[PDB]
Amino acid sequence: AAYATLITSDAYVMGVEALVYSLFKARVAFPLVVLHSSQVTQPTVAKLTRFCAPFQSSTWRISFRSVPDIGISGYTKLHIFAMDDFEQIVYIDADAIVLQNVDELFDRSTSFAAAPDVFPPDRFNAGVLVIRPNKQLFADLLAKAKELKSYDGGDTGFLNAFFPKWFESDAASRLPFGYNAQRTMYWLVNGKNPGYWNAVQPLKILHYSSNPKPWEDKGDLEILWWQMYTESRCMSFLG
Amino acid sequence: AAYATLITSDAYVMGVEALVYSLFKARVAFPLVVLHSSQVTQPTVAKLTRFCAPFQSSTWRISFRSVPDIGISGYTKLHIFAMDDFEQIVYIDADAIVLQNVDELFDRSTSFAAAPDVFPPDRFNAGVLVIRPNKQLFADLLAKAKELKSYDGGDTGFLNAFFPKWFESDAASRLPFGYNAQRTMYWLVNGKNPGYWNAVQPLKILHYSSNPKPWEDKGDLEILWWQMYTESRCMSFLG
Ligand SMILES: O=c1ccn([C@@H]2O[C@H](COP(=O)(O)OP(=O)(O)O)[C@@H](O)[C@H]2O)c(=O)[nH]1
Ligand SMILES: O=c1ccn([C@@H]2O[C@H](COP(=O)(O)OP(=O)(O)O)[C@@H](O)[C@H]2O)c(=O)[nH]1
Ligand SMILES: [Mn+2]
Ligand SMILES: [Mn+2]
Repeated sequence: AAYATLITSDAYVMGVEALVYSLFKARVAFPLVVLHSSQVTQPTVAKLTRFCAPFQSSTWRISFRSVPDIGISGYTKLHIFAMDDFEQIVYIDADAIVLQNVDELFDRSTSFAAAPDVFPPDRFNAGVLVIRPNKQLFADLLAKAKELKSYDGGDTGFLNAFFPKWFESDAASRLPFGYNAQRTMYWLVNGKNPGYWNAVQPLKILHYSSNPKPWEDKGDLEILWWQMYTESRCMSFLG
Repeated sequence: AAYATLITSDAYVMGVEALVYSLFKARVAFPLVVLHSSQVTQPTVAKLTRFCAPFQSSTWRISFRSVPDIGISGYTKLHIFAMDDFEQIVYIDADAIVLQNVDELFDRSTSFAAAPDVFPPDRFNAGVLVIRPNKQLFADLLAKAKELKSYDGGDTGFLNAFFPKWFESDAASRLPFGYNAQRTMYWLVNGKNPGYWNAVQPLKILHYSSNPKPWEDKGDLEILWWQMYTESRCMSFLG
């Protein structure tokens, strides 16, 4: 079993670094695979590898894997379904950070789990996925990628069209929102109804969905991201 | 089995009237019980009864029931759990309208079903409830009403505290969002991402949550409510 993340542009390297360090800080008991697509330049890969080196130990491995871009690079994330050298993958977007150990996600008996999106709340968000790789399912995703329209023009819309009965699936396949707590809800509710956000307990993964990404541009959640990132740079370079 | 709605203030009488007529227009095959609490004046009850009279027939009955207010009248809705002269109740807020026949809701084998709220999407909204009445459960709701805090200060917060594992429950107990399509999502997404709202298919019950209520004060959904209400007044008085 492994955690996996994805980088398809040099500009997201700071997101990966914050995520890597948040997993290190949470003492996760499974290795991490960083997928990087063709558009990520080799110097950025080398920089990322150097940043991760001080977090490597005999008890935690961070590995790197080249993957081809999957165009609509908008579908490159589908590569997690082909990683069948692993029985189970916990995939996390590079614009998320882990606040608490989430190793229990590997205890879910399902081939596919995701957390609900906020709009609408009976569809799922594709930023956190717990999957069991299967190369035949991967092939059919690739094939259907040229047929199924996506209501958000991205991988979330496409995956919901491919798994339209996710909402009806068992509890193992539907992650609580605390495993993919999207800052878009915080932005909307914090000023008037902050109690809606405080209801999300435990809050284990923060997802910095929508734009700009925190490294691209001072809300409370963005302060938290920079706290994680700057500590990561401090510990990687000085620790 | 029956549909049920609730009025706890004279000012919501226009909401009840739009809802009653939307159920009539959808040709629902089960009767409707209108709960009215003590604060609703007798003349308003009489007006409502006269408005409903032309929709009464040998094949559809609208009945009225006095219920005592349940204070925190904020918990008066809990009275649906005591209606054990019915095996099953589909409860709908008076600020909703039915756009399509929803008689299939009575085919769900569960004691309690609700649709997800938008914030957060792993809690439920209490505006549409499919329940099997049970006077012992009612007693425990009343008892716990003096103990469990509500994260929104209302019945939705309280019922989520009472049923905190709703998200983990079976598909029968978790209604698709189309059975409680809250206009708050439309307000937020229509301008920028209208495709999120169009994903809600079928859209069977529109819930005019938040304020002001349409009869209290010209968005697209509010135009739709007034279309339903004004046709209802036309057919009740002229049809
Ligand atoms: O320019 C990009 C866009 C996407 N990604 C990767 O694809 C994931 C999904 O994209 P994104 O998080 O920006 O979408 P959102 O969550 O805002 O819908 C990102 O987290 C990254 O892992 C990336 O590396 N560079
Ligand atoms: O002043 C009121 C408040 C509530 N209600 C009844 O209680 C339900 C729930 O209240 P409301 O719909 O206003 O709450 P919201 O959906 O906006 O959270 C209403 O639909 C009515 O059935 C009412 O009759 N008068
Ligand atoms: Mn993301
Ligand atoms: Mn309501």
